[PDB]
Amino acid sequence: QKFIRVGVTIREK
Repeated sequence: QKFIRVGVTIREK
């Protein structure tokens, strides 16, 4: 937002 999920997730945000 990139959601992507890696349960957990990671974003540059």
